[PDB]
Amino acid sequence: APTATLANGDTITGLNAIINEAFLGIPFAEPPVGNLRFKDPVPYSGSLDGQKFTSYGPSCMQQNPEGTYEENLPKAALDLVMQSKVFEAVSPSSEDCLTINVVRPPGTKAGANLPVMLWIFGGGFEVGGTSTFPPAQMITKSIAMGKPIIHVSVNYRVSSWGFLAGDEIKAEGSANAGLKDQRLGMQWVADNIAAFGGDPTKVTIFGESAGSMSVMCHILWNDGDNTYKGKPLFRAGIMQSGAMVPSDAVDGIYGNEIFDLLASNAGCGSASDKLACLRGVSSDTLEDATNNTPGFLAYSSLRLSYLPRPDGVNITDDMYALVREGKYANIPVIIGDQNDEGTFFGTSSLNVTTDAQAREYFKQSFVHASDAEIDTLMTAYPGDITQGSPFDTGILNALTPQFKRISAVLGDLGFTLARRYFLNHYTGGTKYSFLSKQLSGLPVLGTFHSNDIVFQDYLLGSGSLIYNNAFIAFATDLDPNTAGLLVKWPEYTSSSQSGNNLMMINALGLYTGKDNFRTAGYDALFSNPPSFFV
Ligand SMILES: *[C@@H]1O[C@H](CO)[C@@H](O[C@@H]2O[C@H](CO)[C@@H](O)[C@H](O)[C@H]2NC(C)=O)[C@H](O)[C@H]1NC(C)=O
Ligand SMILES: *[C@@H]1O[C@H](CO)[C@@H](O)[C@H](O)[C@H]1NC(C)=O
Ligand SMILES: [Ca+2]
Ligand SMILES: [Ca+2]
Repeated sequence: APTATLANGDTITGLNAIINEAFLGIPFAEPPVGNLRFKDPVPYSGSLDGQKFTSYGPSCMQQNPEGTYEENLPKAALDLVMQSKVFEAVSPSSEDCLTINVVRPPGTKAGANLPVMLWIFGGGFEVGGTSTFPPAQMITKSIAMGKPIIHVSVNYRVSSWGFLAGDEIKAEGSANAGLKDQRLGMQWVADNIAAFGGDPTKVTIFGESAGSMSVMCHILWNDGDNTYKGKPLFRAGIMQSGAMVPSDAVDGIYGNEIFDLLASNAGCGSASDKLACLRGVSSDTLEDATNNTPGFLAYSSLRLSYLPRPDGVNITDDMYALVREGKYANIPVIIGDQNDEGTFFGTSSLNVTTDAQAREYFKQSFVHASDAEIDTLMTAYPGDITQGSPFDTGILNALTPQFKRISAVLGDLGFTLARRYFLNHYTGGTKYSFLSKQLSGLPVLGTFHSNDIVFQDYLLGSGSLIYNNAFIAFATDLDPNTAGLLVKWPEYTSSSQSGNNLMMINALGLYTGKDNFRTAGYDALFSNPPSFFV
């Protein structure tokens, strides 16, 4: 019943879900299989005329979060689950996975010109799919608000399939394939969304964790030039936990190590051209080899095996420098964090129990940091258990004497203080920032990483006022304050500014605060950002 005629003349059919109309699994690129592996996506040439798009397609190949070259129980367990026929059935994945989904309010028609919210999922650049992020909650609230929006989500290649690095990848011009996938989908939106009822000039991009850092990368892409056919691809951005990626160049030390490890695992250790060898192995073999390189939950933790890296061509340099140098798109942005971003990742190093062990874990993780920098970091983030994350929990949550400490560091460097650095240097447009403490009191994890996804797509809570309401108002009017919340959200200018600059959330609701916590950590970390790159 729901119908749309694309830019090339094809007329497709969608599904009518009563509370919304959806067009799921629309292919936007040729399958990145065979020799197309690790390469830039090719725009989809083909006819969709007369086809129905009523279910999400498979996700791209997934990496075992507990993967590693070592052997252990968590690895063995997840693998057991991931290779199970019930899992293969409920959550299918494939290399042919580049599809896009368009969900809109019931009755939307071409020409409606509704603002568009483009969702980029986050799964540590190693797992993820669009099907696990139900848009219904957002769509319904927007209708109730009298501010209807269209929800679009794009699949992108993750892990080795989409973020392989090293000398060979660089020489070929194939760096950051997963990000290029997202870019192509954006171009697809520009060219086709009007047929669905969306306004291509009113696109807001947003994501959480890896999806949020993806949004940052898009603001920095092509030195800030975000146009396609003479027009900007998006007019605003919403970053839920995640800003710049602290990573070395694509042909740096770790990018090359991972490439070589993967090549050995796949049986390409002897190839004169390892890259062509990798395009030749079966997907089973490639999946196998990849699961034998560290996943984000393994001991390596946030020193990721696969993630966006400056290539000198589309991301021209160190991302912190691009932000200092003004090489970004000039757009209004909302960027925020969960109080305790690092607790879930801190669970990966629970065998680290003494200060000497913590120092070695940090040294091993930050190869560019000197001893003095490591010492400064360990002074800024002391052993004192009352000082770590879950923040403000006193002597509680002492899984080990270092857990709270390691959680404070990972959460700050990867997300929370990284955000402050961006905000203190970005002048491209109005800035709004939030900090959630909605789950204060939750044992072990606190207001943990990704809990926002629950209150944005699954359950209603005080946080939904921001994750749905405020975000809908921003995508519609470029000002979250049009949502009619009782607490006015103040513009953020600087972390040293006078007055409250953060929208805050607790179990009861909203209130405002200041972005002046852990200044000692900010300086330990960001005095010379590249000392802590991976
Ligand atoms: C905590 O566990 C990790 C994970 O096994 C240990 O690191 C590994 O140690 C083995 C055995 O020596 C090495 O072959 C691996 O290369 C290490 N893995 C990584 C990812 O580095 C680590 O030594 C343990 N830490 C403590 C403090 O005991
Ligand atoms: C990457 O950069 C090159 C060099 O400017 C440019 O021609 C190319 O169009 C860019 N790719 C994308 C996806 O923007
Ligand atoms: Ca090499
Ligand atoms: Ca500029």
